[PDB]
Amino acid sequence: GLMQFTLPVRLCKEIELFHFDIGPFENMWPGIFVYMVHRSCGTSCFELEKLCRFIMSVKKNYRRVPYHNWKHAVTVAHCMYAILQNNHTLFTDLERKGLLIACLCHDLDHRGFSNSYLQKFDHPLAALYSTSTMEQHHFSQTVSILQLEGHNIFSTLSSSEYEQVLEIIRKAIIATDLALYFGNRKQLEEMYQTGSLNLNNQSHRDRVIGLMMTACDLCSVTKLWPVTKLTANDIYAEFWAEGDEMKKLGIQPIPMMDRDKKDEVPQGQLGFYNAVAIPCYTTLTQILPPTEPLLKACRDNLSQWEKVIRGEE
Ligand SMILES: O=c1ccn(-c2cccc(OC(F)(F)F)c2)nc1-c1ccnn1-c1ccccc1
Ligand SMILES: [Mg+2]
Ligand SMILES: [Zn+2]
Repeated sequence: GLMQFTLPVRLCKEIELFHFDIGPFENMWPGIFVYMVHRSCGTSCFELEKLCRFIMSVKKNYRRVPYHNWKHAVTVAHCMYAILQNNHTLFTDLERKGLLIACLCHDLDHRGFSNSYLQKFDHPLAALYSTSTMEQHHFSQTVSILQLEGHNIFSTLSSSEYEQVLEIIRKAIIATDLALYFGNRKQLEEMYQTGSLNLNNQSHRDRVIGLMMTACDLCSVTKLWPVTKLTANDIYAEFWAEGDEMKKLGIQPIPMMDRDKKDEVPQGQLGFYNAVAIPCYTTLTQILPPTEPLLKACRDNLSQWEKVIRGEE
């Protein structure tokens, strides 16, 4: 109860900012997370011994892939933390609890492959879940770890609250399926502009949490340029590995994933910023004005990629 986590002055200050980078020291990430959970929810909301055990089990169940790894997990959790801290009064006690957990677990057991690769490979998980295949697997993994002994960090919740919070987590994790983003943002836009968006409508909160999850998930595009630029190497390293596996199944992969088409990455990023990222953070800013820094930072990077194409780097 009286064991407050603290951080070095630079991290103490720089962690409250959206563009924070959690650094190269793996061993500090658990403490960074607990710090955020405390500041974002309360010193009280989780039992420290249970939390740490949960944190470490979740870490053990991320894999050593170039991008969809433990560092991504914590990065995504941090973006959410920022959003929650800049929208203090908008969210319930359970929402602040479940969402940070949802983000930590959102890519549990990821192997670096898209849902499509599993379909075409005919992976057994694809049999079990036709849509949002990895995301239903990520949620399922979260439930496993939650049921290990000494791991129920929600043990003080009533039966009801427990079910609510696990439903927050489930919907939140499903929403990281980007195929579902496009519709979700379309609807939030029309609801916002036609004035009908309404945060007492649970059906509407669900959608809004979905968009926050897309925002947090994509948040490497909202970092300072050198962090964004370097993360890109990792994202594309998984892509090209998948392309390879596609070619192995006798299927020319889309150029995004073809490592013989490395030269098209800059134009590919442009496309993605215009087609995906900029819309995401625009709409999110409209719904949640204080998240504007994500939009700004995203635009800055879009400009930086334009500069790559023009040979200015
Ligand atoms: O830099 C990028 C370039 C292309 N894509 C991407 C991913 C999936 C489908 C897609 O094309 C679509 F289907 F949308 F048209 C494009 N994502 C990123 C990116 C940036 C940050 N995260 N992130 C990412 C990575 C992997 C998975 C989900 C997001
Ligand atoms: Mg994912
Ligand atoms: Zn992710």
